[PDB]
Amino acid sequence: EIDPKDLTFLKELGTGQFGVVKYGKWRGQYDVAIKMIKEGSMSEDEFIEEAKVMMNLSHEKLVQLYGVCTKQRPIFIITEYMANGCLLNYLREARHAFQTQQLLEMCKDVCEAMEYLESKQFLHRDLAARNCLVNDQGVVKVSDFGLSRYVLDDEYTSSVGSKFPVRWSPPEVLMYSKFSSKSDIWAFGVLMWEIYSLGKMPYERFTNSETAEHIAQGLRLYRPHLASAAVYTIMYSCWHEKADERPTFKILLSNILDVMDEE
Ligand SMILES: CN1CCN(C(=O)c2ccc(Nc3nc(-c4cccc(NC(=O)c5ccc(C(C)(C)C)cc5)c4)cn4ccnc34)cc2)CC1
Repeated sequence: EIDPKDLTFLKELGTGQFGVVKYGKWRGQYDVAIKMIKEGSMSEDEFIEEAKVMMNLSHEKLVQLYGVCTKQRPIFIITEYMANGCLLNYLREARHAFQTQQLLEMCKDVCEAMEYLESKQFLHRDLAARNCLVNDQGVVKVSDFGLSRYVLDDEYTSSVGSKFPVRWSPPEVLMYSKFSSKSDIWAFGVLMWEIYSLGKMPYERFTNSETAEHIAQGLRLYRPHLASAAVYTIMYSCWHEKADERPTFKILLSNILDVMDEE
């Protein structure tokens, strides 16, 4: 529990599923992002209880939760600040003129965070480039893991809703609501495709409905030009029709390090 006397609000960063997010300072010293949770957007009591568990998730490649303010409304969520913003927008800026080693490093940053979450049996459920952030040194960190469980917007939480992450979901999520470690693995493969495509929308010429149908028939995203055959094999391994045949994050991390050494 952070005392709100220790927070100063300095700039507005944007608006997300729970409303406004601000940049500010904690204890007059530390840069932070602060979500101001909009009334009616969140299942607040359930979140408040989970926040205690989320304070225990700490890894160099996960956005660090510093604390919450819950003795007031709106609730605040205070995290480490990520100065370069959303990974998706970062990938789409042509000025960065990324080398493919830098793209693989972004995939490794995410895989490390996810290997840690997997070790804690903690699902993200909305892993995608739009939910990763980039710091001032270009390191990518995974953001907002687990928060999907507290969203009160049926367009987001329903498989048939307009905001559901259809293009990052395996067939067993879309057809049966079967969520598992292996649905985050599928989404990770789509995120590597976003990275190597410099932020293209997955299945860029299809609708959400058409994507669900394409994948149910065994077809998959094509290799992005910048991906070698080895990089493509890693992302494609995440999309096996049988969930239990998809790798773990520990295996994907080993595969990525092997490609780094080879290429
Ligand atoms: C190109 N330049 C670099 C970036 N830039 C920016 O304006 C800019 C710079 C830093 C930014 N940083 C952060 N931005 C945010 C942020 C801002 C707006 C919206 C959101 N999104 C959310 O709060 C949000 C996202 C997903 C979810 C669910 C539950 C659906 C998974 C719930 C909530 C986050 C969070 N952060 C946590 C730590 N750092 C940041 C955001 C924007 C412009 C200049």
